[PDB]
Amino acid sequence: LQPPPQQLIVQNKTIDLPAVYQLNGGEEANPHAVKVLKELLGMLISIGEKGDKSVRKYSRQIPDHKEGYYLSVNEKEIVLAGNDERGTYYALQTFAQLLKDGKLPEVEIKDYPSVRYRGVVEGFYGTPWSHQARLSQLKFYGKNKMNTYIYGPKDDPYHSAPNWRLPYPDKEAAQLQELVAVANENEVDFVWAIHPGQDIKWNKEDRDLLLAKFEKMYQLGVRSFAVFFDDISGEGTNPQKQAELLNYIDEKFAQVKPDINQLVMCPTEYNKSWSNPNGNYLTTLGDKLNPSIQIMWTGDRVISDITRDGISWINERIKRPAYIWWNFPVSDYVRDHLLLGPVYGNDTTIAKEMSGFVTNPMEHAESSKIAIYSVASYAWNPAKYDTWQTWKDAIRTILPSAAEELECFAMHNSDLGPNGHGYRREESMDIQPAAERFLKAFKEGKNYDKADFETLQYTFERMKESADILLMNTENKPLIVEITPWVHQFKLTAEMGEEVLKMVEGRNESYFLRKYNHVKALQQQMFYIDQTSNQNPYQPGVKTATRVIKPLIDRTFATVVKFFNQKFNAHLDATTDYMP
Ligand SMILES: CC(=O)N[C@H]1/C(=N/OC(=O)Nc2ccccc2)O[C@H](CO)[C@@H](O)[C@@H]1O
Repeated sequence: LQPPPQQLIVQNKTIDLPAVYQLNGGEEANPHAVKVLKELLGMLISIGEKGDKSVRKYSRQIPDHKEGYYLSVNEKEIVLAGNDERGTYYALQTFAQLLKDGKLPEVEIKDYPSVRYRGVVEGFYGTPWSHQARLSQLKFYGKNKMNTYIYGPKDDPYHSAPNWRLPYPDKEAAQLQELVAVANENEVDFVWAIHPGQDIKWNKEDRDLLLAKFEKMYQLGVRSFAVFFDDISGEGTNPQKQAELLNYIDEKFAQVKPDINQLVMCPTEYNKSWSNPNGNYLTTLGDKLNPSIQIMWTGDRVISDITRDGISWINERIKRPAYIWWNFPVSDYVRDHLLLGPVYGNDTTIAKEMSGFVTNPMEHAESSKIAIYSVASYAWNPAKYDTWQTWKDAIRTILPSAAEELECFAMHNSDLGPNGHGYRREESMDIQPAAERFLKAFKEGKNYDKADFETLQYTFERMKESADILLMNTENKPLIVEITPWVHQFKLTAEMGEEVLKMVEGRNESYFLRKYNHVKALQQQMFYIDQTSNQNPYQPGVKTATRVIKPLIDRTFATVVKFFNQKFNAHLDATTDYMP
């Protein structure tokens, strides 16, 4: 079960789905919950929210938390009872995972989230997600009990400057409506952010243009709103004025409409390291900002994990629980890397200390679903959060037809490499022991272990199988299109590894020289891809398996060439990263 329920009691009995059933509460329960139930399928099934006639028998079982639910399956009846309408929907999300093979286990579940707001902020620089991608995301949040989507792509001119003031054109507008209607159906809060800080005038006019923009987004059906003040310059940075503006928005707008849910903001100082030692900023905000208004926070740095010391430090100042904006798996400062590793580093005991937890994803929507599924799991029930297990579960969910292959590829595409934000991740941990147990031996003339060589050749053989199976998969075509330049580079990396190992078990000079020449050419092919694919202006190219595997292959090539240049006393160039 993903996310893991707060409480679960499992009997050993399994039951069949009923061919003949009695629906009680169909006309009372959340229609988005009842339409899933009718999708999924006499015997009583009881469905509703606390207060509904149909679940009255059970109100003591339904947890007293928003988005909570009680779910029961046994011989005689099935209970799907939420504390609120969203909790009935969530009961059904859990219910659809229990049901495998037209069969259910006998179970009892009490569930609710540990964090109030959970989801995704599309808040990266680079190509905004396509519309079909966003639709896909929204159903995905639904399924994973994520209830927040903050739409705020830095590169949308109608969200950022200069045209935050201007309403969307008709087509973009109608697409934003559809999205809103899909979010609704999937129990997600579509949160429309605006980013006006860079050119805003603290006058009546601009503050009214901002309200007139919000009003227009309201007419297309938006019910939650955010105001972003990050990465801006000038008079737009004064916290008194931000507070007075957001308070104005809260009182003249959010408090005047019948149904506005979230009102969020992003401070100009949004991580410890970016907060002015000598200044007033964050405590001014915590003092002056209406208590209902959320304040976003990235950690001790732009890129960073959320610790207990870190969350306490910000909470003391903003006088409320920080709303986490977690910059992972975002890659907009390492656009030549894919970050498909597990989600970890965040303290699991601090749920009470945060209002929300959102992930800034990659411009690759589907590749992002690995972290998004994991963040969904972490924020719902952090106490039961299992990094590695959820990661594998994410992969099995995205790509069941080739899960083993995506896991292989994803294991070796996790690290960021050195970067402007100094943030790194584990990579290729499984094969690491063998890697070093080879190269430390090899370097100083010491004979390697059979089992190390074989694990490495195994590794390389498996990378190739994985890459080729992945390129040809039609179950998740959009995922495959995103990752294809890296699947190619990943394969040349494995091929180069095999050929370098053949140089080590190197039979005879001519054979040696053949492999030598094949290596130099495989490397030229990687430069070719690195210089023709993904040619963005920031970090052009395609890097893969960079933390462990490429340096193993590189360092080993230099070494065997070196040993040949002593045995036969030769000219052979010992480098690989020569440059065009
Ligand atoms: C709240 C936040 O993270 N804001 C932006 C953000 N801003 O980062 C910086 O401004 N970094 C930076 C700027 C100048 C000098 C050093 C780092 O970082 C994220 C990941 O790069 C972006 O996706 C976000 O849009």
